[PDB]
Amino acid sequence: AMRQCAIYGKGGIGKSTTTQNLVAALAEMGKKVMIVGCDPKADSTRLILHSKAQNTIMEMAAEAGTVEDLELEDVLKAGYGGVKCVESGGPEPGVGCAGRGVITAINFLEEEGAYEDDLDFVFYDVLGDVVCGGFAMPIRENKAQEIYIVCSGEMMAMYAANNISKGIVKYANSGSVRLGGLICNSRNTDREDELIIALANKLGTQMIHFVPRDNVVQRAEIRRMTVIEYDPKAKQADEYRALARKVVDNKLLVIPNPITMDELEELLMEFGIMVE
Amino acid sequence: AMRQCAIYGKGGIGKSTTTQNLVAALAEMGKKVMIVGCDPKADSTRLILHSKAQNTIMEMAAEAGTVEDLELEDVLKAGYGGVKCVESGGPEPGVGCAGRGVITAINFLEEEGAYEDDLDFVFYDVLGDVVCGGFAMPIRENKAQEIYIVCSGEMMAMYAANNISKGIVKYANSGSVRLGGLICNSRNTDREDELIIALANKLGTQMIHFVPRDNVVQRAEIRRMTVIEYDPKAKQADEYRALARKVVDNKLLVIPNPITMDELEELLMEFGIMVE
Ligand SMILES: Nc1ncnc2c1ncn2[C@@H]1O[C@H](COP(=O)(O)OP(=O)(O)O)[C@@H](O)[C@H]1O
Ligand SMILES: Nc1ncnc2c1ncn2[C@@H]1O[C@H](COP(=O)(O)OP(=O)(O)O)[C@@H](O)[C@H]1O
Ligand SMILES: [Mg+2]
Ligand SMILES: [Mg+2]
Repeated sequence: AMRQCAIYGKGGIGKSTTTQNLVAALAEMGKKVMIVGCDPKADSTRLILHSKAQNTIMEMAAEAGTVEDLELEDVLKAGYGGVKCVESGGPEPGVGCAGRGVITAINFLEEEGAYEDDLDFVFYDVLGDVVCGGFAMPIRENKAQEIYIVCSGEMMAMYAANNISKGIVKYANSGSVRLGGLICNSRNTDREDELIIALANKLGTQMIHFVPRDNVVQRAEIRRMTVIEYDPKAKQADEYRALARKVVDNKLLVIPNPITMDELEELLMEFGIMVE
Repeated sequence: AMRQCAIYGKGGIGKSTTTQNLVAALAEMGKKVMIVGCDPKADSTRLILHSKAQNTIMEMAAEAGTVEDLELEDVLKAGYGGVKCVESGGPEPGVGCAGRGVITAINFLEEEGAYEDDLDFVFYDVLGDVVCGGFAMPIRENKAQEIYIVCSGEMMAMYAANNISKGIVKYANSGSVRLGGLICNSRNTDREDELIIALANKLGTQMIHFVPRDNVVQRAEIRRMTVIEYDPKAKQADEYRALARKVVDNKLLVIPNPITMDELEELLMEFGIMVE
């Protein structure tokens, strides 16, 4: 068995930092993991690979001729802890559908046998500001059974979590895509943990971990590493280890209950976020 | 003549707050303005209308039968300062292309004569996290000649500005869509103004205004108003008046020079943003 997990959330919320650090912690534990980057920014694997980024399947297929001319062994790259990494890529801005590369990439990985029995986890790192095209494909086509949404007390981030939840509900009649939890990536605001707990309860899920804001992240990323590798003794490293443990142990996978904008605004008002 | 302007930027960066306040300031000056919401969040006009939000063209067309059964006089709503407001709407998450409603809305407004000679400005408030489908249509189809990108010292916000700039370049062979400036919506970080000035210079544009972070925004929005209407004497009101004046006076409209990720990272390093 392997658990197929997707990390969604609005742009800049911390998807790639959280995913790569969570996955590093999983590898530290002895799990075999593959990360599939599904965001056109295409830097979802650089902290595992110690790299600027990673050349994308779309780029490599164009240089090879067709995606069929690509070999999996040429595409997947292994970094920290043996974690395997691939990037989908996507068309340039203003050219065709921004998510088109996700479809190409996931189909290529499936056809070429990338989902080997020995894997314990696959994590897709997916752009979540729109839920359509290739960005909806992991949900629509039943590729990621466990969705974890990174958010924060920011209204836009909670709105994005609600939108992603609506996409999960839309496809609940087939497949088995479920909401696994919210991950609060802290903005250092008061009662933010309570706010995301309350949001999760309304959606029917849980807040699986509160990730503190910690500058060690920036120092590790300047050096192209996860915090796990950069400073295994850092407090923030233990935070990512706690998140990884709870993901491993998680058994709550639900069809969520999306909320109204009135309910979102009520949450914000309640927890005094809108704080000096 | 009327100037057609579009405000782009990543989600949550301040597009709708900046646009509605800038437009309120323009109306305060005696300009006639229409705001066209091109973001599925569909709350781009609520501060002008004193409202929860506004029912969208997609919603209204569905209740009427077809978009042809809609009357412009039933769709456009006027609020503060006589500013006219409309929302595109869009499909629900996981259903079809998130930008499809923008195309329907802009074509409807054009066909039904919404662009009356008496208008001085039209502002489109456009989702900018992907540059495709209906979200690219104001650039691709030459609807907004002046693009202003709201950003901040956040790497994701500068990345979005660069992506939008690439879309402008892609369509520069026809039409007249140009980059008019960057608007820095402050995150209260050190040297942020200098950083966005430097980014603008690299792109070939300017930073037309630095908008401070000010809690008066939240207090005005709780009451469904712009700061301009809520507290005309607020310092932040004068900030939006300064932004509006500079937009009125702006004559620099360029085909931008998108930069590499290396250059973006260099900017971040230079201005010590990555600050305690
Ligand atoms: N917990 C954290 N503490 C400090 N900085 C963080 C944290 N999480 C994310 N960041 C920073 O926020 C920025 C965006 O995070 P990233 O994971 O790239 O977002 P996304 O992938 O959702 O667009 C990065 O500069 C990263 O260093
Ligand atoms: N200059 C500012 N000072 C204080 N709060 C701001 C400022 N600009 C935006 N905000 C707040 O940031 C949030 C997002 O702004 P909004 O304009 O809705 O973003 P977008 O339309 O780009 O998604 C809102 O809660 C708004 O009150
Ligand atoms: Mg990312
Ligand atoms: Mg908005």
